[PDB]
Amino acid sequence: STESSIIVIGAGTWGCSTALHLARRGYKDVTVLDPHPVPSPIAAGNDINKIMEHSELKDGSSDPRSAAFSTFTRAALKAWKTDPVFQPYFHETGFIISGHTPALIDHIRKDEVEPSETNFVKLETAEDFRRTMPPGVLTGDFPGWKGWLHKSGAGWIHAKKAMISAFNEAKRLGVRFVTGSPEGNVVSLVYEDGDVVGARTADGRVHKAHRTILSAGAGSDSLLDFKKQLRPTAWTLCHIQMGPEEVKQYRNLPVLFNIAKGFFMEPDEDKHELKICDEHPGYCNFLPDPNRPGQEKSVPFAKHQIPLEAEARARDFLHDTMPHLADRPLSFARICWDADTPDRAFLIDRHPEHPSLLVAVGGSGNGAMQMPTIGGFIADALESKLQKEVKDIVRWRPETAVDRDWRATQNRFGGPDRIMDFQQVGEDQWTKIGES
Amino acid sequence: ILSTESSIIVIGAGTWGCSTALHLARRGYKDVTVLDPHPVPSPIAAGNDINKIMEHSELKDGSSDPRSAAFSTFTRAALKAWKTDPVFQPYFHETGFIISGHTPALIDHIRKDEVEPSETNFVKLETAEDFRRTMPPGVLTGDFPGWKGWLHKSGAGWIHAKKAMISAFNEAKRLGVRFVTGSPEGNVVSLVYEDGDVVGARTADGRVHKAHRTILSAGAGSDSLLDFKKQLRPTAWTLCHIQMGPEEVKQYRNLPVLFNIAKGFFMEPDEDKHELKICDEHPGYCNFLPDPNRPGQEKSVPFAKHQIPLEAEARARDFLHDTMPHLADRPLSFARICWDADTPDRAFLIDRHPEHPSLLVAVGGSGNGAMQMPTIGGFIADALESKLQKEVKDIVRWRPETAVDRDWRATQNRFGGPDRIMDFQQVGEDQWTKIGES
Ligand SMILES: Cc1cc2nc3c(=O)[nH]c(=O)nc-3n(C[C@H](O)[C@H](O)[C@H](O)COP(=O)(O)OP(=O)(O)OC[C@H]3O[C@@H](n4cnc5c(N)ncnc54)[C@H](O)[C@@H]3O)c2cc1C
Ligand SMILES: Cc1cc2nc3c(=O)[nH]c(=O)nc-3n(C[C@H](O)[C@H](O)[C@H](O)COP(=O)(O)OP(=O)(O)OC[C@H]3O[C@@H](n4cnc5c(N)ncnc54)[C@H](O)[C@@H]3O)c2cc1C
Repeated sequence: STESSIIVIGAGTWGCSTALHLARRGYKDVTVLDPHPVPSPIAAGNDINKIMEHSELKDGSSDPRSAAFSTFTRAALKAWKTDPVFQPYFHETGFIISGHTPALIDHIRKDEVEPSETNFVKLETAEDFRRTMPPGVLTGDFPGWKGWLHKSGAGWIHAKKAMISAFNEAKRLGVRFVTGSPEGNVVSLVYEDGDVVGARTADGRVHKAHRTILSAGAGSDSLLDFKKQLRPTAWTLCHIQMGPEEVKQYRNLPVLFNIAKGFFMEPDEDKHELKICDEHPGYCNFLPDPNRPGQEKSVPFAKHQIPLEAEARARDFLHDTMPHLADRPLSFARICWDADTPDRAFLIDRHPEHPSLLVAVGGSGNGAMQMPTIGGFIADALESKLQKEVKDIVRWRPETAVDRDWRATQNRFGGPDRIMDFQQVGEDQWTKIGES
Repeated sequence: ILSTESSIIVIGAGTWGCSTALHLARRGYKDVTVLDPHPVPSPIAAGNDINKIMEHSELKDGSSDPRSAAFSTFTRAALKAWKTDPVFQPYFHETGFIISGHTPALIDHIRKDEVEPSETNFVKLETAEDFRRTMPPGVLTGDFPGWKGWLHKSGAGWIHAKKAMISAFNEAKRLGVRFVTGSPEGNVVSLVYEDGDVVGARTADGRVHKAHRTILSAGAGSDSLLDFKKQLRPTAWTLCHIQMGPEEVKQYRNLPVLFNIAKGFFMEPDEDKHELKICDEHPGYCNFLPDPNRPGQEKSVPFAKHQIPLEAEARARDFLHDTMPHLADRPLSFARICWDADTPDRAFLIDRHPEHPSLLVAVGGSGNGAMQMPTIGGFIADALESKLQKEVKDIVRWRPETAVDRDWRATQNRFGGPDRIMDFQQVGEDQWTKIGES
């Protein structure tokens, strides 16, 4: 009931959304635990921008997984446009998806464009690309590039400020946040008679609840045996600081994304920094799995640098698109952790062996744009009224992860077109921003 | 009569006056005085500009006339000196020069007048992409609609005309030339005559400055100190600056001059203030007032202003829309009008006066005088010494017969804007830029 005690582990993208939605449904006793103050330095959703896109599928070209995803993004788009908690942070500037070989371009055509009801604008030449943004922004030769522009129902979101907005509103509606170490740093789930009855934090305190929701992003994989359903995987981002005049052209830009090179989004309003992500299948940090002798398990760590090879990939993206920026010094960089499920659908379900536990994990590279509404679906799952087509897709499904190949590229491209391992990156082979 | 012990007065401490003072000093003239109403660099000198275009072209045989052959002689000498003379060399940037137009007629005029006669090997620019690739990414962003052009890669570029003039002034001073600059003390109001010859100059303070020879090199202002018999038309063009930001400016380096003969040109941002200069091209403004000595006739009279007509700003922004549209709406940081004087054939006028042999005139820059800075004082000193070389001397001679019944509104091979000579007297008081006004 709305009087039952609930604990949410993780005050990131999905945890803050969940807290807000539970408060909105009249839940009176909700406590959220995080080792860090919002926004957490290790939250994937702690980012000056993320991509938001919604596409409806053609009737004749639907499958269950993509139909479920469309249901998530349909709700998200409506909320980004109408919910005052989120509306200020959605910039509906459009979204370009592109590649630079015939194989990549065909893949996009077949998987993204043809199944979709969206009316795309086709971009055939370098001039087509450059004309999508104001003069002086795109200056590159886009060698071999073709792609498609989705003009509306897409853009970017200020994920960090949207998360803070949700946090603030959830507090206003009476949600208690314990965010800080050691008091919010959960070190174990607490079991009694085969069920989860709450969480233990690093201060020794045991927090008891009628329901416990595990929404701690990539860090969740350390708190529960997910039976290989989660792969903690990292991607890489860097910023360039734009100057006070030049930055004024760089406004209201569609997202530009080449699925095997990277993407950038327009400079932020606060620091005037332009973010580039270099696209690749991801880094893992493969260490011995303590519970599975002879096996490996990807284990997150935090770092505000990126591998030199990642910087180089970013500068190659800039060469193609904005070569006037390709030699600019980085003002900031970091690695950023999410977790992939085996099919890269979300994992939102009550645990079959521990029914008081709900897991809400597996953003799989697509969780941030869900922020406004994901907590509603998670609350639905808590209340056993998650609609069936979504439910069946995001169910607990360890049978799909038996003998998982951690080095599967899972429909990502770029760089060496394989999963990379941070254990193979030399200590001296990182960016050194702010070091000298 | 003439020797290096002889007193010389130079009227006008501008582009040509400072060059002349330097050359006289180098040649060992010991008693040289230069007069100007203003301290160097004068605010009304056409040479007082953060950049000007320098270009030299060798002509094919058959494709020159004596006038263009003379001009080539001037610019050949100038180029060699811009690349070598320690006083001038630091201020020449050999970045190249693009000449272009945006109609078939304009493009054909350039082909036949500039390209075909020239020994230069040009790079042809056919497309917008061709143009944009002449400069670093982020600089040229426009569509260049209808443009075609030719790029001249070497033997051309831009000069820091203001700093080069200051350099020449400093070195003339160091070598012992005396500069009287300021008003009234250096503001010459008349030449002084005795026995039908010129014996010096009278300044606004009533003082008479006497010398054995007098050189009149006062630019457009020369026209009010001597009866040039209509050989000079004082004519003004327009420039404005945009202030570039500290990051964006770093791409705008080592740029060839871009010039559309019916729209304008720009040159790269200056090192000190990061200001990007645009000139809108047109046949010129005159300021037509009654000729005090020719009843019923008009005479163009210069005045100074650090604004430009709003119509000129608009033409400059039109040029930017075609080429660098990301800049086309930027506020101006500075603008002014800038005066030169055209002769009837836009060759220079450098000669002893046939009725007053102690007077040498060195005038008529005709839109092409600034690039001559390093060497023009040598030619002027040659004329003073009656040894101006044969390749130029008859082209730049005193020639009032060419100016009889001169049509002041002839466009004299310029294009752009309304394609006619414009009149400041028809520009409304409220129709100027208002930079720096509350
Ligand atoms: C580089 C990069 C680019 C991306 N681009 C996009 C995109 O453009 N669009 C998009 O939709 N998605 C994007 N994603 C994916 C998106 O960021 C994630 O799917 C989403 O943010 C995950 O949300 P989350 O709440 O599960 O995890 P997070 O937002 O990471 O939140 C997890 C929280 O759990 C906390 N936590 C950790 N350990 C514990 C503990 N022991 N106890 C309590 N709390 C704990 C952390 O401090 C953190 O606050 C991207 C991800 C990355 C890395
Ligand atoms: C906007 C514009 C752009 C141009 N672009 C180019 C270019 O790209 N390349 C190029 O080669 N040329 C160019 N020119 C032409 C060039 O500037 C002139 O031909 C040259 O500067 C003329 O030099 P000058 O010494 O005759 O006159 P100025 O440099 O004007 O000097 C005349 C001097 O005489 C002084 N004076 C005036 N009245 C008196 C008086 N009563 N007594 C004493 N002194 C007096 C003034 O104070 C001034 O210092 C341009 C001109 C303008 C207006």
